[PDB]
Amino acid sequence: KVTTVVATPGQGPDRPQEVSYTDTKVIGNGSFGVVYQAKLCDSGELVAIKKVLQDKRFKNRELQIMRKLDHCNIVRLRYFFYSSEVYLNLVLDYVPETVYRVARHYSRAKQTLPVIYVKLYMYQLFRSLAYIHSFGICHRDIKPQNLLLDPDTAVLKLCDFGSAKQLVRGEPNVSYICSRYYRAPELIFGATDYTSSIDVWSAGCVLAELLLGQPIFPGDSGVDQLVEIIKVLGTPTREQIREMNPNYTEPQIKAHPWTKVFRPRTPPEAIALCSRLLEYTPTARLTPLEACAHSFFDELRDPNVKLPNGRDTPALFNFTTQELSSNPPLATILIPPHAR
Ligand SMILES: Cc1ccc([N+](=O)[O-])cc1S(=O)(=O)N(C)/N=C/c1cnc2ccc(Br)cn12
Ligand SMILES: [Cl-]
Repeated sequence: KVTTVVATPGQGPDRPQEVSYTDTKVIGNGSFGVVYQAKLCDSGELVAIKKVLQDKRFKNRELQIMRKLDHCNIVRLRYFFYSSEVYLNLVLDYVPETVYRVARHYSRAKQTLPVIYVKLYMYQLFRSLAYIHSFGICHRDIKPQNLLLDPDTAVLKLCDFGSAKQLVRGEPNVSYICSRYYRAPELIFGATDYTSSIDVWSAGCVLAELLLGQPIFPGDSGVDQLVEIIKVLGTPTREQIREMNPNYTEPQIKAHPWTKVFRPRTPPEAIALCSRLLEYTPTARLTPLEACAHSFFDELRDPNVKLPNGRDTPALFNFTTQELSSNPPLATILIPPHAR
């Protein structure tokens, strides 16, 4: 009925606090681990609790990554504790929806997700990426299930840092790492020297999916995932293949134009954004901050903009100087006059 634990706060120094929660039910049981929902006894606040098997031989990478992060578009680690063969327990802010589930309502209702929500959710995603990439943390599992929503406030929160890694040049990494559909072509090509731009490819695949109503590259297998990319982008050149994976040394299909991929209705600026994210050569793709400053998101910088339910937009321009470090002159576009 009532559970009490001695939990350590994610921020601050290691000063554990007795925490009591109740109304414990299982809301998720997957490869991510087991996830519960619960109500904190002092504030009545809803928390999600993520529980994974953790042997003491190594420090948990996800916990080490979570404790650094403090950002409004990322789910906050409130506390952590140990239980039970030993499990790590992350107590996290509860978020009631996901982009996966929302996109699916619209799709099964044969309805388009309104472009205003496409903008809000994707801007907030890119912002969360700029923040973590500024620390060299690549998420490596950007997909609709990991994008949590409050549908009343339109706030998006990136979650699950269980695949996340601080990438450092020279130290190679594994090529098979995202959800197939959202996997960057360099990864398919077996690059071990990849950058944070793999998250930007994944972001693009989410963007396109929200415009199309269905995944743009629904690969039948690990190998068919590339055949599906070839259909749209065309066959990558020798020059492009070298940039994705230099070791891959050595079939034509022509590029299908970007306008004709989407419905006639689709805003050109949305299309232009897809083309600057879903490039073959990783270094050509936009950075998360450049993406946030793309003209597709100009409506979010309009002073008059509101949500369809009547409320104001969430906090979109309260940038810290840490967030702006990668390209500070983008502040003159990212923070409009009315916000300064
Ligand atoms: C949807 C989802 C995405 C990621 C994880 N994960 O990394 O353990 C779990 C789940 S889930 O247990 O299937 N579930 C529906 N999650 C609900 C939930 C609600 N609020 C939060 C907040 C953080 C995490 Br993690 C999960 N949630
Ligand atoms: Cl102490």
